[PDB]
Parts: sequence; structure tokens; C-alpha cells
Amino acid sequence: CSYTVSRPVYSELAFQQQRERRLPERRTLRDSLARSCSCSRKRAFGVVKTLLPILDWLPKYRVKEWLLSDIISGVSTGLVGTLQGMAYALLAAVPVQFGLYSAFFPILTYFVFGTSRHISVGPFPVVSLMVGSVVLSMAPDDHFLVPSGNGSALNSTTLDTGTRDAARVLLASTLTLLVGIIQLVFGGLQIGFIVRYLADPLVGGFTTAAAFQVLVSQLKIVLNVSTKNYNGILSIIYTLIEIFQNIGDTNIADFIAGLLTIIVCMAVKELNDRFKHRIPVPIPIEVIVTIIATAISYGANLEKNYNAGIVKSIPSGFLPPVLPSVGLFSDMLAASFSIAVVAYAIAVSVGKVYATKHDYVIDGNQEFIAFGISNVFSGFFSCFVATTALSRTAVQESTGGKTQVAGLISAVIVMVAIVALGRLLEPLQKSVLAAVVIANLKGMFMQVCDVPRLWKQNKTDAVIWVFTCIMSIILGLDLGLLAGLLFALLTVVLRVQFPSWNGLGSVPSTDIYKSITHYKNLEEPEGVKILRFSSPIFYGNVDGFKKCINSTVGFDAIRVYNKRLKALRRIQKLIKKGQPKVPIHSLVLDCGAVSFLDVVGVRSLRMIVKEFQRIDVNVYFALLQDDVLEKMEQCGFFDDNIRKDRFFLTVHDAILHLQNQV
Amino acid sequence: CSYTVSRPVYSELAFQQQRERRLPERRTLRDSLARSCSCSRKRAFGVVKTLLPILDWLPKYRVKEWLLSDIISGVSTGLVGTLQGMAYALLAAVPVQFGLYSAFFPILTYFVFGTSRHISVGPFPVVSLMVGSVVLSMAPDDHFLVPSGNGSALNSTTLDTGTRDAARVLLASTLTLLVGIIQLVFGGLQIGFIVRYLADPLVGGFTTAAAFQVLVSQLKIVLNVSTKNYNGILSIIYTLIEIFQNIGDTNIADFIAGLLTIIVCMAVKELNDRFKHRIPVPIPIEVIVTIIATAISYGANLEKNYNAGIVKSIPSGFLPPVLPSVGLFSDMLAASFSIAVVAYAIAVSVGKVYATKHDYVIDGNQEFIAFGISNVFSGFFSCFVATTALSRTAVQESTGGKTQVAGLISAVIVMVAIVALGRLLEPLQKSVLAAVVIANLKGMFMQVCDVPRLWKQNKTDAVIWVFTCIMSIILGLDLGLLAGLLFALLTVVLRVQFPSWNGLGSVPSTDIYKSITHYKNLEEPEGVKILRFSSPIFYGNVDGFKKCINSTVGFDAIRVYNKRLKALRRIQKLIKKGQPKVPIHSLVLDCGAVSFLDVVGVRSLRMIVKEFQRIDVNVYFALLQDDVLEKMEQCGFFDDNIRKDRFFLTVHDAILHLQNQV
Repeated sequence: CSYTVSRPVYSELAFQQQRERRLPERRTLRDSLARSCSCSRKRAFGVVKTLLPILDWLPKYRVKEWLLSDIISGVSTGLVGTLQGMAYALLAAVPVQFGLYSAFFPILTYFVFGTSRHISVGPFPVVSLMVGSVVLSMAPDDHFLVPSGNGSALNSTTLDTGTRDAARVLLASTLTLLVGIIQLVFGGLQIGFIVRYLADPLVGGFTTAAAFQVLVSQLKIVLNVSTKNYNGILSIIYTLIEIFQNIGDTNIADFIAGLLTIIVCMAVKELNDRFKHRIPVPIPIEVIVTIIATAISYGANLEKNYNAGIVKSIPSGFLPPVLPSVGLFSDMLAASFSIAVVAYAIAVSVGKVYATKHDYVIDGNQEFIAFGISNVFSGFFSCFVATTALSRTAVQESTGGKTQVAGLISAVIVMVAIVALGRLLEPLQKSVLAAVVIANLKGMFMQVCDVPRLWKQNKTDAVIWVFTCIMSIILGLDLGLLAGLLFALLTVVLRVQFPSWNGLGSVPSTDIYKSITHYKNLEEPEGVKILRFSSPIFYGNVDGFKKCINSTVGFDAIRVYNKRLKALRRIQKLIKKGQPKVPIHSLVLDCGAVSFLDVVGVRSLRMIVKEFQRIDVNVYFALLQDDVLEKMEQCGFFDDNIRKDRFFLTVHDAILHLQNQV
Repeated sequence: CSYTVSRPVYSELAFQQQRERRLPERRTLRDSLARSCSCSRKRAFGVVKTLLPILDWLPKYRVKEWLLSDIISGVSTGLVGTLQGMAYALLAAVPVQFGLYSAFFPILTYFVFGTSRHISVGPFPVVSLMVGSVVLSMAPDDHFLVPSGNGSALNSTTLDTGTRDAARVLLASTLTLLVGIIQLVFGGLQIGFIVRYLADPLVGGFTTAAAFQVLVSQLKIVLNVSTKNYNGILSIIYTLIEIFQNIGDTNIADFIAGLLTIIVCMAVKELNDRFKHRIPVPIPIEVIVTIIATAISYGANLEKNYNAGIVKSIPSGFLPPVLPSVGLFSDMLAASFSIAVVAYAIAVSVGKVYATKHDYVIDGNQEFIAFGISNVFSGFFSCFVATTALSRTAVQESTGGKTQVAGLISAVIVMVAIVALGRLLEPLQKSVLAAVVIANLKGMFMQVCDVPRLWKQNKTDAVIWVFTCIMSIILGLDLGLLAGLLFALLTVVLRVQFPSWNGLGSVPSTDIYKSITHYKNLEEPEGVKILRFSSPIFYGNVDGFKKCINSTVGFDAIRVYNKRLKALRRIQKLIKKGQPKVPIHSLVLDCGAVSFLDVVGVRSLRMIVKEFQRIDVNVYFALLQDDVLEKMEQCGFFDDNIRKDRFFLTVHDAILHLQNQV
């Protein structure tokens, strides 16, 4: 249906002379500093509810498909966490006793504080390596080096034990407490908007790349290949080439056992994925392969008779809480900070990926303070940092899992294993439990299948994804996320710097203006051209805007002006001796899609206006709605002759003005 | 004048069903790779003209106010360059003979290649310190250490001379040639758009701290204070505190002479600025103070009788061109690259500041290749890097100066001084020539008077300026520009992330839509609200867009939906036992100012559309002109029920549709 909107042509000064403005409220803080929460108890109840993210999902869960699913998922992820703790405790240069504590207590203190499902809090490989490195740096390997033991030639300088591991555990506990209090003080000032910068392609490249890292770190142990420690740049490539070079000393029995286990478990997993409708409850093959491996190992003695590799070092009993050493908290403060940061990073990553599979968008500051207080509670008990492994969350999400109660039942399993079931999982071959992680890693390995779809949608995000992936693979997960974030910001500033500028034109007998490079049968006003940059004119796209203008108008104002003055001097000297301009009347810049301007932008705009006025060709504008016009008039854009009359509300009004002017 | 534009309401599908598109030209390279310059000689002539920036201003200069002005400016800047060379050659751990060569030959080879006025090519303090550092690292201080000279107790291990300085000069020449060829290969691939990122506030904050740095580096020599070398972080502050701590061993005569000279020269400078109309030619007080200082020094013997400090080390005679050592070019390649980069940076800085005083905007790639070939020509002659000092360009621009011929006459003065006028400027006290730079530094010291103006114009550029200034002062000019560029990109992404969102509304009996938070006496459609985000919906402002929506509509869709389903379950269980929604009908997002979208953006937009559809409240759109709509339909935004009918061309069309629908 048509509509009659007959309205006189309204410029800027012709529109404000009859309307009225609104007095802007400065909102000074000297009297409004107590307007957040003075006496209203509703906001207090709300912030108390949001501070404790346990009364949200626990009073709302449904026990229909909950109990057995979360129980089996928790048992699986608890087995995985026990394996990871027994590995990382030895990797962290500390005695292998506190991995179970770091899998038990942080999970407990996170079950009450923290709203992020499908996350198993515990030790992470790269952060454990960083902890071990910063511990070895501030602690000599030989504390006393007792020279006794009647050696061969000189005094037997045996490495001192007992006190060495005790000091190492004390330093690790102090470091974890420092990282926790630093996470808490970071969550204090509410710096949580950083999560707004982690895009889905960014977290993908990252997760896939990590997947690959945890894949190779499980392959190096499923083959029993003695590899050196590598971190920083080229870490993954160096570990891979070291594995490929030292493939000789490989346990054949352990290798074939791991291969059989990964094959049978991926087969039963794809079978369950195919027959998910017949069998109601997903069969937990994790516990099945675990118990059959323990049975075939205890009944054959795969260690003392075949050298396959088993745990054989399960401790027992808890330890009382010990107070840390405050006098050292300064030294760790020099480095732990950085570690702490990347820790949180890894945390949100193992969330953000799953934010793409389930509508469970989380908040940054809440998870920040949750991980902070969780690592604080990890302190005083000689635990590890409150990170979260990728393999554990993978095995928790792939094998069912609905809420965080899976972590709770995993902690219960770890507790019963450390108090009464230690001798049960003694002959575990460390292979099927290192193969279930590779099995459930398929959910993240298949994430590379979206790159063909991402490229066919927007080549920007696909390039970002592949760049993040390769740069992480090269520079290690520590710097990979930072490099990917910098590249994403660079792509954003490039897309805001290089827009899709096109010349606009009206449709016949109407006032709709569309691009002429994509449509046909349009018409262009004789002597009046339209240009829509569709981008903020900041200090970057200034020369780009000039190039767009001089390419859309056909000519360049500088060259035609200098040629005109040269010809004027020529004809003047010829009279003293004796005797490429386009018919375009004006141009209307459709700079309506601009969101912000700077001082350089308005200066360049004034320079362009003056330069075009010097060629006797006017330059008009378009809908500077509310803020760009105020910022222009505030920066001294109107001084002596340039007024707001040259601007217009709509492009059709400018076209009609240029029409009725001639 | 009114206008009748009666037109039926046009949505997206209602506008493309009668018009036609244009076949997009893919422009494959396999057949268009020879379309740049195949046989047309016009483009060849143009690129030859642009490659040699000497046929532009030289056949165009006007000798009216040119000859004497550029002559005196060149003599002044040549004196300054001789002083800077005699200083930096000693600072670069090389014998003090080649500073005059680095001031003479690079200027010669830049006079023909390079279009950037008010720039004196030569040695720069920080790049000279970097050269000295990278030379001392790859060259031992004691080459042979001849143990002869019948010392006190052991053999007199005198430092080897002759070959030491020769090897140092050879290494410096090889380093300069390597930096030059690296600059050339950088200019090769035409990576010159980096100059598009250096804003005017950025270069101001860079040049004010550089002005303070050259001020303190001239103050440390005008007082004869033995200070240690400092580079990197806290360099300026450390040098300043070292000066303030070692102020004791200060030459009183030299101090009072420098003070008198700076006072009288600033007085005569402000007098000439006041009496510029009376005296046509600006009186070159530089040569006057120089000759009177040489007279009062040669007639009083200020060195051997007063210890004031003079040059007394002016060499004589040129040196034949010597071939470098190629077998070392690899080693310098590890570091020189970085240096080279920052060199170019400093270069463009001493241009960009003056780009604010004169309309002489330059191009990045041309200056890049010019400095490259200039430093290449500096090679084979044992010269320094082709940088440009701030004090030299300051004294060249403040004391007249029109074109680059000032550099040419400065080089001529340096040549005549090194061949025949060496004994003339022997007793120069190194004070008045170190005070003229502080005098002409006022032109850049007064550039801090824009902070209130920039603050009153736009709050962002002033914060950028002050941040760049303080960060440069803290971290040294090497990292200051990089930190300022990163902060500028961060401010850009923040301004594009946090827009000025406002609810829109129409004016009575018209179709103009303006913000309701700034105007009054407007009207809002009963049940229909307008929202204009005025920003690209990328992965950063997604949650910001959600917050804007739920704050403009008053409610939040998630909470009202969960409360509605809870109440539905409640009434259902009550029937089994026995028995805050705003009247807003729909919202029209005026997302017309969007310039680019990503996959996360379109995913979040689809999620918002579905969520609002679940609350029986429709959501409409606005002018997605040409590219955002195509990118949305390419990312799978329309699958089963969401069609392009919900979109509209103008906001008034959407309002009329919502009106006639009910």
C-alpha cells in the first residue's frame, strides 16, 4: 500500500529551528555514587544469587535422564582425572601423591561456585609444566646433597630426599595459593569483558589445536617413548619429531594393547551412536575396558614379565591442611600472574567450544571469581592449580553428562579410591585410560569439518580459524590464543577500514536508493552522483576515503586544480604577450552508516570540502543522525562559510534540492 | 518544498521480484594477470615519474623566497648535522670520522629520491646506540690485546688499535648496507599502508616524547655530565635521574655560556617572530652565534685554560669506497631487520608531525624505497644508517626552509668544511650549537597545547595522545610507537564495539525518525518500538547487542520465557489437582549503519529472532542495503520459516506494515 509523506525538504538547520532538544543529564558522581545499591534488598538478593551459582541448576534438575548418566560420566572422568593427576604430579617435579587431591578438592569447591557445565576442574599439562619450571627455578635440585654412602672414589653425593620433596610441595602449595588470590583480585575489579573477544572461530582453532596437543601427549605415553620437556615456540613440532625419532624403544605389547583398545572403544562408540534409540542408557564402555584391562593385567603380570607399564604407585590416606609460607608470595608474584592469566584462558576455552553445542552461554566475571576461590580452597591443602583439562571435559561431554554433578560423583570416586580402593586399580596398564581420551577426542577432531562451510559463508572467519590453528600449533597454546586474539582484532580493524564502497542511484519514479554496481535499469541524476562509504571515517580510512571519492567521481581534485592554475598562468602570460572536467555539478556523500569520527577524520573531511569548493563543484552530505553531527560541530567543522545547510536528512531530499537549485 | 513519493511498502522479496541484478565479475587472474601494464606507455611514464621524486618540485620551485632562505637554513642544519655526527660517531664506538660522511652522502642520494620536505637525513641517537650495541655484541673489545709495553708487574696488555677501529668501521658499513637492502626489499612488495595507521595524535604523542628525549640528550652534553648508556624501558627517566645525581662535575663556564646563548637566541627568535613584517628575510642568528662563539673561544683558549669543551677533532679528506664483507650479512640479518623497521618509523614520524603544519601529505612506499636506496648508497662508503634527527628537521623548519635543497646546501657546507674549512670550526664550544636545537625545539614543545583542545573536541584522541606520550616516555621511543599504535587499534575496536545506541521515534505527521533521548515532543507507535545499534554486529558486541535489546524493550526474553513455562507447568499441575509482559507487539531493529557481519553475529541474530518468536513478539529489520543481506542469506539465516519478508527497505515502511497488520 502506498503512503503520502509529502514533507518540505529538511536540512539540519531547517529541522532544529522548529523542534526542541533535551537537556543532557551530566550525572555527576558526587551525588549519584550511592545509586547502585543503597537500601533496596532486591539488588542484594540478586547479587547474592549470582555470586553463588549453585541455587540455579541444582533446584531445577530432572532425575529422569540424570542419575545413571551422570554417574557413569563421573566415573569415567574420574578415572581420566586420576590418570592425569598421577602423570602431572610426576611431571611437576613433585612426589606423585597430590594429583588425586587436585582432582578431588578443587572439584568440590567448584561444585558450589561456578556455572559452566561440561568442565572437569583439575591439572592441565602446559600449566603443570609451567609450575614445574617456576618451581625448579626458585628451588635448587640439590638442597643439601649429603656426601655419604661410601662411593667408588670420592664421597657419595647422594641427592637429599625427604626434605626436598617436602619443600617442593610447600612451594607448589604457596604458588597455587598465590595464583588463586591473584585470580580472585582479578575477578574483584570485574575485568570479565575479555571473554567478549573470544569468537567461535577463535576458540575452535584453539580447541582443535589443543586437541592435537593432548593427542600427541597421550600418544607419547601410549607408546612409552622417553621424550624431553618442550614448551614455548615449536613445542608440538619438536615433541612430534622426537617421538618419530625415538620410536625404536617402544613396548610392542603395550602398543598393540592400546591399539586394540582404541579400535574396540571407537567401534562401540560409533555403534552406540548408531543404536542410540534401541538401548536407552548409553553403555559406559569406559569402566568395562578398565575392569577387563585390570583383570588381564593382574592375571598375567604385564609389568614384571612383559614390561607394559602400570601405575603400581597408588597412594593412600589424606593429609592434614598445612599453612603456607607467606614470606615467598612476593617472588612467585613476578611470574605466577602471567600463568594465572593463561590458566583462566584455557578455562574459558574448554567452555566456549561447548557454547557452540548447547545454548549455555556463560559470563566471564562469575567463572573468574569461581576459579579464583576454587584455587584458593585448593591452597592450604597442597593441591595444584584449578585449571581444566581438555581430555576430561571431552570424555565427560561425549559420554553423556548433563550437569556439574558428574564432577561431584567423580570426586566421590576419587575419594573412595584413595581411602579404600587403592589396591583395586593398581595393575592398570595406563593404555586404555590413555586411549579413551583419544576416542572421545573425535568430537573435537571433527570440528575441522566446518571450515568448508565457514569458507562458503564468510572467508574472514575461516581465515581467522585456520590462522589461529596454525599459529597455536607453531607457538604453543600459551601464545596461540594471544596471537589469535591479536589477529582477530586486526581483521576487525581491517573490515572496518576497508568497506564495500559503491555508487548509489535511485529507482525510476521513486525515492529508494540502491547500489548501481549490483542492479541494472537504474538511473543517475545528470550532474549529481551519490557515494556511500558505509564505514567510520577514522585516521585509517582517510586516504581510503579520498581514493574512493576520486575513483567514483572519475577525476582527482588536486591534479585538476594544479592543471587549472597552470593553464590560468599560461593564458595570463599569453595575454601579457599578446593573443577533462566531468559535467558533474555536485556529489552527495551518503555517509549515513558512520558510527564514530575522530579529529583526523573531521579535519580530512573539511579539507576535502574546501578542495572540492576550490573546483566550483559542491559537496553535500546525508543522515548524520545524532552523534556524528555533534562531534563534527564540536571539532570546529563550521567556521566561516561551511554551514549545516549543506547537510540533509535523507538522500532524496538532497537530490531534490540539487534538482530545484538548477 | 514538499514531494509526492507515494510508493507501495517494499520488503526485500517484494523489491527483487520486479527488478534485476547484475552478473558479478569474478575477475579470474589466469587471463587478467597482464592487465596492469601490458603495452600502454602512459602507466610506465607515470611509474617512472613517481619512482623519481625529483622532477616534481625542482622544475616547479620559485626563486622569489627560495635562495637565501634555503641557504641559511641549510647552513644552520649543516652545522647541527656536523655536531650530531661528531657526537654519534663517538657514541657508536667507531672512530669519529664518518659522521660528516653520513651527513653528506645520504643527503646527496636522498636529494634525488624522496618527496618529503623539512627532513634532514642522517644519524639518530637511538638508532646509533642500537648500531653500537649490535656492533659490540658481534665484535670483541679486545681483538688482539698486545701484551707489550713493559708495565708494572705483568705484561702491559694494551688495547690493540689500528685494526680494531678498522674492523668496527667495516662492520658498521656492512650493517648499514644490510639495513639498506632490507629497507629496499621491504619497499619492494609495497607494504606501505602502515603509514595509514599513524594518526595525528599518535605522531604528536610520539614527537613530544622524542622532543623531550632530544632535549635531555642535549642537556646532558651542554652541562658536561658523564652519563651511562641506557636504552629500552625507563631509559629517559634513568638518564634524567643520572643527570640530576651527577650535576656536581659541571663546567660552570660552559653552563653559563650555554645559558646565555639559549637566552639570547630564543629572545632574537621571538623578536623575529614579532618583527617578521619589518625585516623581510629572517636573520640567521645561528651562524652569528656560531661565529661569535668561535671568536671568543679562539681568542681565550676555553679548553686548555678553562676546560669548557670543544670539538678539537675535526678530520679532513675523503676516503675511497671500500667493498663490504658479504660473509657476515647473515648474522646482522638476525637483528638489523628489527632496527631497520623502527628506523623507517622514526623517519615517517619526522614527516607526519609537519604534515599537520603544511598540506604536504606523503606516501609510505615512496619514502620507504627512497630511504632504502639512500642507505644502500650509504653503503660501500662506510657511512651510518639513513635515519633523520628530530633536532635537525626542527632547526630546518623553524629557521625558514622551503624545499629539500636546504639539505643539498647543507651537504655542500659539510663538504667544503671537510675539504678546506676544517680548522675554521675547531674551537667551537659545542654549546651554542647544542642550544640552537633546544631553541628550535619550542615548535614541538608547544604541541602539548592541543591537549585541552583535543579534549574539548573528542575525548578519545586526547586520551590516545596522552597515553602515547606517557608510554613512549616510559618505554623508550623504540617501543613507544608500537605501544601507541596498539592502543590506537584498541580504541578503534572499542569505539566500534560500544556504540551510542538510542531508541528512535518518528516526528508527528512525517516519516523522519530521530533519537528520543535527545529530542522531545516526539511520539512512539503504540506497541512498536525502534532500536538502532549503529555498529557492526561482530563477535564482540554480540552480548552488548543483547543487553541493548533487553534494556530498550524493558524486559529480558530468557527470564520471561522461563517464568512463562514455569507458570504453564504450575497451572497444568493445578488443573491436574483441581481448580510483566510489556504490551509491545513488535520491535524494528534499525540496523542500517552496519558495515560488516561475521558467523557469530548472524548466529546470535538468528538466536535472538527465535527467542523473541518464542514470546509471541515479532522482530523486524531495516535497510540491509547490499552486502549485509547477502552475507546473512549466505550464512544460512533463512532455513524454514524466517524469510526476507520480515525485512524492510525503510523504517517508515516497517512502521506502516506493523500499523496495517493490526
